[PDB]
Amino acid sequence: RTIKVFTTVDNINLHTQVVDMSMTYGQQFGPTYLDGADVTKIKPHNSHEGKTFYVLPNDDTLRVEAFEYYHTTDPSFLGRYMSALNHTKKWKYPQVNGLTSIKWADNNSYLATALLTLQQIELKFNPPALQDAYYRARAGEAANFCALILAYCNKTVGELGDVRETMSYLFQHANLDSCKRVLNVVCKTCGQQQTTLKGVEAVMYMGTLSYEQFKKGVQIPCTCGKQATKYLVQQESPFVMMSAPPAQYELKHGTFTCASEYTGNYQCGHYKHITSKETLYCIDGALLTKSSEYKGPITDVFYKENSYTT
Amino acid sequence: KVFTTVDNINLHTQVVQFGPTYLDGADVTKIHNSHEGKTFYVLPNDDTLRVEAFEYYHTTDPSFLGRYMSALNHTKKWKYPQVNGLTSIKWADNNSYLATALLTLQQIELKFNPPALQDAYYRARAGEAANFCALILAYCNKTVGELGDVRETMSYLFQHANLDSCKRVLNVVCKTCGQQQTTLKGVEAVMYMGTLSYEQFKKGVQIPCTCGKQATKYLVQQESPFVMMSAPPAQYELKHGTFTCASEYTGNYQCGHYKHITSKETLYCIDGALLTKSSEYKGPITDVFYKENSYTT
Amino acid sequence: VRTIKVFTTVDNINLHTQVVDMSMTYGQQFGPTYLDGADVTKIKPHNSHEGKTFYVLPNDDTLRVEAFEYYHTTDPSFLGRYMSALNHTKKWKYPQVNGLTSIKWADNNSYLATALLTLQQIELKFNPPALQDAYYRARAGEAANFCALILAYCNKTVGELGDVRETMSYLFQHANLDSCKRVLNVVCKTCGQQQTTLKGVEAVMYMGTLSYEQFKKGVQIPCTCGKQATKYLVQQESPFVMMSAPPAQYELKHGTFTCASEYTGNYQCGHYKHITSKETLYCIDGALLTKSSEYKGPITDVFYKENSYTT
Amino acid sequence: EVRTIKVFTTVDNINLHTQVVDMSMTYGQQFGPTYLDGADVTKIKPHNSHEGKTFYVLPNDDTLRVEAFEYYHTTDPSFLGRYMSALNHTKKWKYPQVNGLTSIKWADNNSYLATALLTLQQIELKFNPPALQDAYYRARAGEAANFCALILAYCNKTVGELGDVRETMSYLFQHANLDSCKRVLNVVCKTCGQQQTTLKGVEAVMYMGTLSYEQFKKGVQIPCTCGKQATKYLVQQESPFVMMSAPPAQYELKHGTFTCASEYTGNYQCGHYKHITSKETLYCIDGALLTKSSEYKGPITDVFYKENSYTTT
Ligand SMILES: [Zn+2]
Ligand SMILES: [Zn+2]
Ligand SMILES: [Zn+2]
Ligand SMILES: [Zn+2]
Repeated sequence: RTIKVFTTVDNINLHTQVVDMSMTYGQQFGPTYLDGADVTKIKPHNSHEGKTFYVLPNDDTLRVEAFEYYHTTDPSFLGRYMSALNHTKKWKYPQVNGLTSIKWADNNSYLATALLTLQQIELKFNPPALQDAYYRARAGEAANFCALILAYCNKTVGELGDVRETMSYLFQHANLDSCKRVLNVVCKTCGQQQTTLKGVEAVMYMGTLSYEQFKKGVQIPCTCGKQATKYLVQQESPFVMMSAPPAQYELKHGTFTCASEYTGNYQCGHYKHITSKETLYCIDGALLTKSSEYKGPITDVFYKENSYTT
Repeated sequence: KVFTTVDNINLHTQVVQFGPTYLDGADVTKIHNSHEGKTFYVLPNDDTLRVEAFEYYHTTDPSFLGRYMSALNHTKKWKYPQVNGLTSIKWADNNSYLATALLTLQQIELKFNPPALQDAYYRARAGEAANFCALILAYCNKTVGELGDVRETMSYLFQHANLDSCKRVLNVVCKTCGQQQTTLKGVEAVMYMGTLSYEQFKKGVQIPCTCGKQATKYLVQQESPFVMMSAPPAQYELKHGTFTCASEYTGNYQCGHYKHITSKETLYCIDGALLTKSSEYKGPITDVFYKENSYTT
Repeated sequence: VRTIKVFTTVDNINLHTQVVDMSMTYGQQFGPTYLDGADVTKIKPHNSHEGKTFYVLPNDDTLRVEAFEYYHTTDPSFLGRYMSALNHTKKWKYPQVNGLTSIKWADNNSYLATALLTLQQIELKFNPPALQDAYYRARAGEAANFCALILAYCNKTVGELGDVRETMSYLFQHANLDSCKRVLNVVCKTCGQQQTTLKGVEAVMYMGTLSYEQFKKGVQIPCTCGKQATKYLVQQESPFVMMSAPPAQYELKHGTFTCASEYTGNYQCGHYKHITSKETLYCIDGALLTKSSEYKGPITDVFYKENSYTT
Repeated sequence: EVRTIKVFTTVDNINLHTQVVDMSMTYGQQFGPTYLDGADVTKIKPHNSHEGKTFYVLPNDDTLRVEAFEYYHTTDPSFLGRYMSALNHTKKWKYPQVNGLTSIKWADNNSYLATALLTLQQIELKFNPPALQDAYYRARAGEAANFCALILAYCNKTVGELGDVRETMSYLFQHANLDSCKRVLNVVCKTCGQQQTTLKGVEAVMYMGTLSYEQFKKGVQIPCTCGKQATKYLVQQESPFVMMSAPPAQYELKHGTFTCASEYTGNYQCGHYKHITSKETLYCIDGALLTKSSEYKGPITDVFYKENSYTTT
């Protein structure tokens, strides 16, 4: 009339619980998952004796362990993650030019480029769930990782994704604490003026794709209206991410690590991944083609960095 | 010496002018010697061509053939693999909605009225479905690449099928205002919006009444070869052998993707060119189609 | 147990006395019930309703007959759809324009005004008494009954796309066109000459050309062989002809025609205007009136006077 | 031998850029697609009067792209094109005032734009893109033609194309500042159990499935994956208005009980929206026409209610 079972939010803590066998797991735990399967409407069939189930964080020690694993506190995180996972484990993640990609499915082009970029920049995620899923994605098993990205960005399977917005969300969960970007500008009405940026904001700029153009200054307007020049004074980070609204722009081999291109219906668009290895490579989900140069609508280009002073 | 047509049945003899002109969905307007005795399409710019066009497509819109050819330029480059015995469409240009419709039409008994459609459908059933798809786009006023709604698409297409043998009778009761029995015919006899479950439609569903109370609507009589039930996408469970086929939609109104579920020996999910078999299927369903001949409560 | 006597009707001619419990709504007792076009199904009777007449739907074998002989439709849904249409058409304006009753634009109704304006310009007689009555009332500036009836007969709802050509065919089926006959000949070089005879609606509508003289001089059409045949009018016995074709730029010359209909705008949710030839050309566009020496436009249907003709 | 004027080009019409035009080359060749007050001038020879006039041009360089990302909050390269094409038609529309609001006399199947436009003057809304916000003020003042063109292009709809009020409010609401809006819902199934979900932003102000906000407070039936009918209700709602939509159905509006609603006559292909607002009594605004009524019965499809902060009992 009862069965012994375990419930967890992070798959490591496993609190014991005694289940009625006359009630549904849902009646007892709220929404409940057995190996990704939604068993909320189900009554114990023995079998589960000894098994472990995923629950949403109902009590206060569950919310703690969940925050410590996912570094979020949204009650609806475990469930949006499983909603998306029901579809992501059905995708197929082939290796492409050494890297783990995703074949087209459910308008995921922006996820495949996002994931191919993450494997070329050196980045380590604080939240234990992310880093574990990120290592498994590197091994060809990126289903958990993709379902985590969708959940961290508040996106459902199939919605329109935006690479810059997707990476902005993830980079806040990445260990970018030690990244410094220092910017100075010439007379507005102030001659010189100096600012400093830290963390996620240090490695991200909207407005121009050319890292060198950014090094050598960009003329942006100033408080009175005089077109001053912003220039990269110093930079300390493992990479930088230059974005800009999309236009015909030319990817010159050996001048950037990787980049993303957006084509097709603007509202439900398509993304392609451009990476520079021996020659320029275009990774398109599962379709790989090589070329000496590239021209297309480029949104966001990725470059590697150690330290920079001008 | 060539042939200009609008419908491919009636050839007008020419020598070589025509206006916007097509040979196999390529815009050869702004331009040989191997084009001898080969048919060309053109836009109807005379009363004889407009009547030929009306008779063949069942449209009087001057732009139909235009948009037909425009769409066909892309759909000729789509692939149409055979999947589980049906013609489907390799994903491209956000066409999942066209694939699901296409896979549904083969599984339900339907007769199109306009010669263009019935002939294009037979080719699609044979594997050459570029014309059928391009007709659907033009009938629905959609361009390649635009996102599409399967419920919308079937409504447009059913407008062009013989469904006047299909009769549906419904009963509604509110506690204050009594009963109202209504007879629906044609397209409204096969399409219902509000719920996915056919059995629940027979047993009553709660809908609002101007009264203010919730009334309850149920199916009294039904004469048709199939029915189609729709509702906003929502997690829903499909059980082998209780339905004919169904559509799943991931995402939202701006950008999403359809897949197709069919019930054979086991549940098969067709996702364009890919097929995965399944003992059960749950996901966000939006349309379910059921076999029918004659039901009376 | 308060009660009153009231009348229930399907046609507002044959009235049936009923006694109604006042503790029960009209809906419980009759089904859908109306009082001068207003849904009163949810309400219980008042003292004041007393010998008033109420509209119901056909809910017994005897009522289904009165509806048939009055509307010439067996379709059970017909009276309910007419009432729903009437909720909005009673709200439409029916101003006079140039001796004719028209309809101020509303609810994508441009096709109904062209249809109505045409009907007051051609001799025609409807069989269904309901239609005939609504028509007379239409001429008198009270066309709401008529519009609701056309909608019902054409299975369209308020605001939907209408089609002047579909609309008129529907109606003509409800007109006495038995004294109308047309004869045509098709001569193909390969196949020969065959004559067919047309009786009824088929006799007064052609779908190939807006030009009635052309139909007399012959028009080219497909032939079962493959060659363009030529079909021409040998004789026409009818009060009018309606010539229709897919819309094209086309010139309406003064005095050569009774009236036409123009179709513009988004083809999927389009606009119609009415062209009628009097002392000058008059383009009636709902409430607005224009007057011109000539007219070029995308004409969709042309109406012509006719009594008898032999080529 | 040579002739030139000085025009301004812009993307936002705030950052004017001084340009000398070779009066031997159409604005097109010099600038690319160029517009004057929504009129395409790509391939028209310049004029001598065209001096000092502000010209709109496509963003064809990094600086303008960013001037235009800050202004329209969209990076779609066709935005200006679609905005100007709409604009050239919406400047020809009439903007009569009905009942103190800016409406639109009917043309080009614009009824859905008028209802939306009337609705946006009665609900507390703030837009994030300066372009919508800037046009919004002008629209209230009585000059709404620029606003209407922006709506058209933010929604990817063209003049004359049939529109859907609910679809358009959704698009526009994504550009509203709605992060201080929060909705807590609770679903209860006899079999499957209890689950509470929270919504923010647009998802907190729009609900589809019922017209009545009071039912939503009291409980609406919806299918559950178990197969039973579950019950959902408003635990906690916090926003200045709420929006309730249902597929159009005969339904009664009652004075004082709401802010405004939309009536729809037609089907999925051709249709007409009307507007209803609750002031001293009910007012049906049909573009230009105004007609009064004590109570309103018709095919309602969207209802708007005012809100402050509501927590269930
Ligand atoms: Zn200054
Ligand atoms: Zn009721
Ligand atoms: Zn022949
Ligand atoms: Zn349940």
